[PDB]
Amino acid sequence: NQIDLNVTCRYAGVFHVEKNGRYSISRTEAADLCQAFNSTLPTMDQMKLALSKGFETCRYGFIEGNVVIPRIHPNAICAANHTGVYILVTSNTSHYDTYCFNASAPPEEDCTSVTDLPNSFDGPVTITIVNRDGTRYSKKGEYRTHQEDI
Ligand SMILES: COC(=O)CCN1CCc2cccc(N)c2C1
Repeated sequence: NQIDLNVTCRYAGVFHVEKNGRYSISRTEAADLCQAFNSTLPTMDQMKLALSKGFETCRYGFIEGNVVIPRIHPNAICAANHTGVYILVTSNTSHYDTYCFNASAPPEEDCTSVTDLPNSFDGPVTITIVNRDGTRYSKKGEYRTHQEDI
């Protein structure tokens, strides 16, 4: 009963989270996951500011209202070579990564590790935060509030 959460640097408070390193988060689970980080789904405006500070990924993830990929550099295999906040238009499927927004983070790039999941609740799951530099933090808990997600 274990979940890995792979997290990025924060850019103007915005970061990316993947669950178990594969697209596997629903819209409801995404909201709950950000809540566990004392964060919210980003607005489009928040994501655009993050992009302007250096944020890009090669992964679809939820924001408020849409599923997006922030892109700075054109890459043929990431968002069909687009730059900017690329919006997913057409998909059959419902499970992606998520973005989250923490208002208390620094205003620009923060590439320090994440060392806490401050708002997880009591539960039986071993939840491990995995940073890109390999640094890990684990705790026993839960964050999913919808049964359909469990
Ligand atoms: C930003 O989305 C990605 O970089 C997907 C690739 N995964 C690769 C695996 C991994 C492991 C720990 C932390 C992070 N951020 C990642 C990112």
